[PDB]
Amino acid sequence: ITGTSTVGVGRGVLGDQKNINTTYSTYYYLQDNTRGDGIFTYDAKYRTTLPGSLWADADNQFFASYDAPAVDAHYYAGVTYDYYKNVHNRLSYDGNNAAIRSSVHYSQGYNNAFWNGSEMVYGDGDGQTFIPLSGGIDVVAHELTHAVTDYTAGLIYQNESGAINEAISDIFGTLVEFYANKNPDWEIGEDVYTPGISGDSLRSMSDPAKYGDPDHYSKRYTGTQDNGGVHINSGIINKAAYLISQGGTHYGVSVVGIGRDKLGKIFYRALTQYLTPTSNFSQLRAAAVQSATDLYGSTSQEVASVKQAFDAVGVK
Ligand SMILES: [Ca+2]
Ligand SMILES: [Ca+2]
Ligand SMILES: [Ca+2]
Ligand SMILES: [Ca+2]
Ligand SMILES: [Zn+2]
Repeated sequence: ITGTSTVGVGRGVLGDQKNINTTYSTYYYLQDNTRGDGIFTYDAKYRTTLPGSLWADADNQFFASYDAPAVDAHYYAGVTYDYYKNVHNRLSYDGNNAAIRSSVHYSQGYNNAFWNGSEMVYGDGDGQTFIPLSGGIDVVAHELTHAVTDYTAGLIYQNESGAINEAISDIFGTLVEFYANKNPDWEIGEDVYTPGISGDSLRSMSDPAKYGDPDHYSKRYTGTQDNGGVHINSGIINKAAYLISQGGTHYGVSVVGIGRDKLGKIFYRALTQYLTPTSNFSQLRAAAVQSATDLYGSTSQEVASVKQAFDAVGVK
């Protein structure tokens, strides 16, 4: 829409107040003209037709309960844009400031959120398993990182390459949550999963086995469910990434942690310069080792820690 850039106020899914970038033209729309070619948020009105209608509001105040998922989808897409621009010098998911579009209120009682290849889509949850999925900053950044992968390595969504694709989204989802410093941790989806149970989450990067996902290559799922285990076998790479950042001893192998910032630089370089669509876990190890070599030197502690971490999870 063509109009005047302004700032409105509202409340997200968890009840927190935040300011949001909007555009005025008769109505106030959820259109942020300050980031690249724009961030646009649409109402899918409980239907599955996409994208729906650009979100319009009469007074620039978004405190209705129906508004909450749109407030957080719009705001957290801006935070994710800021992380990639400020930390990695990348302008939007294509690297050319492509517009970011998201639709909320998709379907009825839909327990998921996803990047569909053109835009973000978020369900409201059934209220038991999930609350509106855009309330989780790690979920929003996990899904927008799929758009980055699509335009760079292009990892296919099955078998080991799909598991790498999922782990890259959990790694950067987590790094965005730390960047925003929104109560950060190494768990995924704990702000929106099971409102009635405290302390759990969908997945854990520090201890994948807590929820039954593999934390070693010898325990990898080999069947056909979940596209060859893309959400299950990502645990092996997620544990490696946690060890590289934080350190620890895992199955008797000790790793010295190098911190989150270097973890992010190593994996972003691996994703944008060395991974290909059909890379497997072994090729990811090679890409991460080469990336660390490029940035820190072949005889650095950083290269040593990457090698030890893949050794700890049995990936050679
Ligand atoms: Ca209003
Ligand atoms: Ca958290
Ligand atoms: Ca988290
Ligand atoms: Ca919970
Ligand atoms: Zn994913």
